[PDB]
Amino acid sequence: RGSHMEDFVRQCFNPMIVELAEKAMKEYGEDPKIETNKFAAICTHLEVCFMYSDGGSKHRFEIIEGRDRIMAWTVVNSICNTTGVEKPKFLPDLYDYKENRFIDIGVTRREVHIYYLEKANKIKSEKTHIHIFSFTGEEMATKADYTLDEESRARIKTRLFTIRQEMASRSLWDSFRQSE
Ligand SMILES: O=C(NCCOc1ccccc1)c1nc([C@@H]2CCCN2C(=O)CSc2ccccc2Cl)[nH]c(=O)c1O
Ligand SMILES: [Mn+2]
Ligand SMILES: [Mn+2]
Repeated sequence: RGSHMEDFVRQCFNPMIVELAEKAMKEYGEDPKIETNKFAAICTHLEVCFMYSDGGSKHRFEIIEGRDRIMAWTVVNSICNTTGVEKPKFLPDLYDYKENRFIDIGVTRREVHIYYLEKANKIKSEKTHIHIFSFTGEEMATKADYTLDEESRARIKTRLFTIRQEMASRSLWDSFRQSE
């Protein structure tokens, strides 16, 4: 069974993002052909993480999202055993070598604070920085420290709203928004 959402994802995101999202879902035992909204969300979260890491200087961020579970944890352990930073209970998305902290990036279709509360209490790791992006152009980071300059963040917000328009143009946005 082939959904309209599945074919939209493959034409909307670059193949390296799609392949990484596919491997991500399969590693956790879900199939992109059925759980299509989830497939779209993982591609989106991946692209945002990559744009985010592109916003700093050359080698400011270590990218943890997009790796297999074991090597991701391997890099985290290396980062911790070299900077003394506390070991997060859950896999973060990046490490900021400049600010010496892990970051978990969130992309939500809800209000940015409704999702922030859940992502905070769920991680409970007081050390891991949180940066939420919404599909409506709103953002929220811990301690109002948005890490990057405004221009890098604005590019992420533009892209998120483009994805929203393209889904809505294809009548997939409603099913997507009511699926989170
Ligand atoms: O790394 C993460 N999970 C580890 C990997 O998880 C799966 C779980 C099922 C399938 C594939 C990966 C992670 N997960 C969440 C949410 C809440 C915890 C589980 N989860 C979700 O399954 C929402 S779909 C999601 C999943 C990954 C990344 C981005 C998205 Cl949006 N949000 C994040 O920002 C995030 O980085
Ligand atoms: Mn992650
Ligand atoms: Mn994340």
